[PDB]
Amino acid sequence: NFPNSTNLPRNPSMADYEARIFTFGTWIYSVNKEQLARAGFYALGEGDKVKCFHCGGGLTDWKPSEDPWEQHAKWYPGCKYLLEQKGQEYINNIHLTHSLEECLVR
Ligand SMILES: C[C@@H]1CN(CC(=O)N2CCc3cnc(Cl)cc32)CC[NH2+]1
Ligand SMILES: [Zn+2]
Repeated sequence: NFPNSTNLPRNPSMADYEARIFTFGTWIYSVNKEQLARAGFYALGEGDKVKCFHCGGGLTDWKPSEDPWEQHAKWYPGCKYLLEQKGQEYINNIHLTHSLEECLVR
């Protein structure tokens, strides 16, 4: 499914932080639910799988070192919610650092 790159959220029912919070329930996982919700994510009830309310972008297998905002940027760089909240300069930073993380191991 293609990532939503318009200024209009794919899932408007999940546009409020509070609405997103409710989707998690008791959350055992490596990453903080509040932090996820702040980064636009709501839980699907399929392990730790989350989707952004805006771009629709899905992410799973959250490691303790993985930051919701950085991951959002890494995998869904066209997301307009991300651009609004963080700005393009943060977005470019994250891409630069992840691209440079690759050439440092490769
Ligand atoms: C949090 C981090 C996410 N990472 C990538 C990931 O989960 N991706 C890459 C694109 C994609 C599409 N659809 C789903 Cl469901 C997941 C996903 C894996 C390690 N943990
Ligand atoms: Zn998004």
